[PDB]
Amino acid sequence: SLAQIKSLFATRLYHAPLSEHGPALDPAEFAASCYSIAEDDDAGQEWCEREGYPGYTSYASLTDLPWRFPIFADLVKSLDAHVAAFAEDLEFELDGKALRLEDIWINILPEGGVHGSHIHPHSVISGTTYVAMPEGTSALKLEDPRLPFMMAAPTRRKGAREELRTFRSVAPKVGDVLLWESWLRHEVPMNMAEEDRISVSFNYAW
Amino acid sequence: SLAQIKSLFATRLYHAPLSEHGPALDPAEFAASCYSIAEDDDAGQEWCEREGYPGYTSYASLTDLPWRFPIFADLVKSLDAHVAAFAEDLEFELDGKALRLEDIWINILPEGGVHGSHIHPHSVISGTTYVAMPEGTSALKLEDPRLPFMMAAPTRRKGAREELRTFRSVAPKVGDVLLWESWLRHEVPMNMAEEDRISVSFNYAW
Amino acid sequence: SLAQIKSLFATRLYHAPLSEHGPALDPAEFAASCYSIAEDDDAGQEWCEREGYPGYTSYASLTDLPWRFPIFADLVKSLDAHVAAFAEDLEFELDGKALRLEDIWINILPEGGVHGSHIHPHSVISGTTYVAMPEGTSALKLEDPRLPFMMAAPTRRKGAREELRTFRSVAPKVGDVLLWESWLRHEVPMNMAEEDRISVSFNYAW
Amino acid sequence: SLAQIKSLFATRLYHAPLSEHGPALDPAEFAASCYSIAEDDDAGQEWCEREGYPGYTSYASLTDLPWRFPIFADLVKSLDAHVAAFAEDLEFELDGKALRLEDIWINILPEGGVHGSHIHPHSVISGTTYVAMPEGTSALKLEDPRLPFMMAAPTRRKGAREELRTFRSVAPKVGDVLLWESWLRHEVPMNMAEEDRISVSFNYAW
Ligand SMILES: [Fe+3]
Ligand SMILES: [Fe+3]
Ligand SMILES: [Fe+3]
Ligand SMILES: [Fe+3]
Repeated sequence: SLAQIKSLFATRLYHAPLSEHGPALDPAEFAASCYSIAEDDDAGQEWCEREGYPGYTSYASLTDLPWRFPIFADLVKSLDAHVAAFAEDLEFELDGKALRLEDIWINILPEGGVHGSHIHPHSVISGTTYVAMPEGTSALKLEDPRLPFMMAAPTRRKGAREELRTFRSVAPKVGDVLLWESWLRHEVPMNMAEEDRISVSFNYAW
Repeated sequence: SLAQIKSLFATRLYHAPLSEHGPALDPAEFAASCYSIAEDDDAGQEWCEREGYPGYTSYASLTDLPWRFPIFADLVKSLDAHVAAFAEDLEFELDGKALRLEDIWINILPEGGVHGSHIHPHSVISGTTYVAMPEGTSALKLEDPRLPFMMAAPTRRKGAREELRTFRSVAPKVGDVLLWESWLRHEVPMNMAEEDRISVSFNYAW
Repeated sequence: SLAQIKSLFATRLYHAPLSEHGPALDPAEFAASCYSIAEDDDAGQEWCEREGYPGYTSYASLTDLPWRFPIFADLVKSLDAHVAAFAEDLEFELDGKALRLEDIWINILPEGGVHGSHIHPHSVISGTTYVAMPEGTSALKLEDPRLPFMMAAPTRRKGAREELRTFRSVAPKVGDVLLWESWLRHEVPMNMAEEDRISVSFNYAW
Repeated sequence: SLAQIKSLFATRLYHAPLSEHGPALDPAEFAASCYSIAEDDDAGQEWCEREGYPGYTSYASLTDLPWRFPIFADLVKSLDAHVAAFAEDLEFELDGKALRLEDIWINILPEGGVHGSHIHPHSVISGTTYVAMPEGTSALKLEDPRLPFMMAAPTRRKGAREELRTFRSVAPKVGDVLLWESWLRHEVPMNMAEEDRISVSFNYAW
């Protein structure tokens, strides 16, 4: 035999321009629409304040964005195709049943805003597209799903083989879309800029 | 931006001939020694029968194999170097402190023997070298550590990108050594041959 | 001292007489039936041999036991109601959408048979009903979902107090049903009784 | 009905008055001290700003609080004994080898401060002592180690019954110590009181 060391059980991170598919979205219309919706949403504004929610999110107040706003139906038609390419990369056996949009929402993170580590319970693919970035810094940090199984293990060198690293930081530009499997833990670092960081996040189910 | 999909958080499986390092072991002496030890070990033989242990294991009866048997000290001197190469691949930050042998034991799996899925609690590297194989079939199956986080996810196609597969089966030859991180779940498929499958398994701590 | 130690995030295991729900089911007939169907099932017997599976499962060979065998349709009427009571205990938000049977199979574990550690991927509630239990005969043995998080911890003394143990064994009587959440790992230790341990296992999805 | 639902594999959370162990420690002096050390700690203040950390931790800047500040040496004498009582409850096999302090740090969380979800990698017992708690002020909130195993399950109604919840909030009083196993995920929700929430957090290893 020959000595071999093999990579197994790898997580895949998908990172593309939104414009890789689906109809075109105007970035100016895109940002302005996010703002116009958030400003008309008294109920979501109050829930954020009561719940101690760092930014604005539309998640508790608005459940039907693509029904109500052509630009959001347009967005979901791109996202649909991005999720299809990704389900393909991930080798999902879908039968006759594509992944479909379960939830979709706006975030507006002002300066000083942060979102603590979490997963999206009961979804298959989750993701975020970036509507306005600030335009440093990292906007997403993904944590190794095996981290809590690694308690007895030495910490790892922060070396140049990215597949061995324990956290992965992502620094998207406006227009980019990120996708991942929903069980993956992820955090959103503090907005250090004075301008808002606007993004749209979403869950796809099977 | 360019569309990219990246592999993250990968498990590494190390698979080498034992003879890749350390002093040479005679395979005939190696097998015969395993047998001679197991046959003199009344206490381990009785514990196996009482505990409903599929084969013979020396694990409960003999804690000091390398102290008692030059061939086992020889083996540990090879294994020491195999574990060093692997800790290097895994990018462990070890300070001034190499991984050292914690436990080491013989298994003799007769026809019809199987070992159910398990991990090795409280170790860093675990592994097995193969002393006598039978010489079909698969002797080790490794399970994706993320399997139980994948309950809502479609099953995956059994395709040709091994890093996306949910189980990995390993079919070693005599003389091979396998190593993995101890939190990784692994099972030993039934010995379908009539001859015993003899192996030596071990845990390294930090 | 005002020191309090609270228990949180406990895994629930449901245990009831089968007869508390559903049509009357005679245990002597029930045993007789499982033996009878397993005898005719050459496919099953052969897949078992081929796949190195100890004893005897119908899981690969036969797929609609409830529709074919009236006594399995009665069993399933009972399971539904047991499952519903468990979901009530858990207390899942079900809409008006009751969990339904997804698979059900017969196991016959002879003297010396073991069934290795495993979960039931992609199910919500999993469970077993006990058909013939020699003359003890092997427990179902449950494993702590947290075990792989525990690698840095010291070992726990079988401080029993069956709350602080890594595994939990159950010796059910004939006629009992056990249910658990499908992510919960479990095995069947070696049947050391001369007679067969017969059981029927199943999964429920939403 | 003879139906039983048993609780297994429960996570333990220890809660006691700090004063039940160790030298006397005055809470007014204790508060005064934490404020005082945090004020001098420009390094800490600056790392915080730089690293987008809300409020104020000493964890990056100061590394031997017990040796430098007598009141922290007294605190630690107390923690040792609290930890030992918890290890006794757990009941780890410790040899004659008591778990010892590995790190300890001051947190000061102002109005609007949050501390994101996280574990304490590579520790055995982790915990917090409460120093100034406005005028409620944020709970410590604990997350079910099993959450990522639960992706196929329905959502659970805040059926409280603080046994079946995915998170568990604690509102401790000034002078309380809380301890948990270091793999347990937890966060601090937004401090909504105008005044600072001061606490001291620590890890113990074997
Ligand atoms: Fe998220
Ligand atoms: Fe093993
Ligand atoms: Fe099972
Ligand atoms: Fe903490």
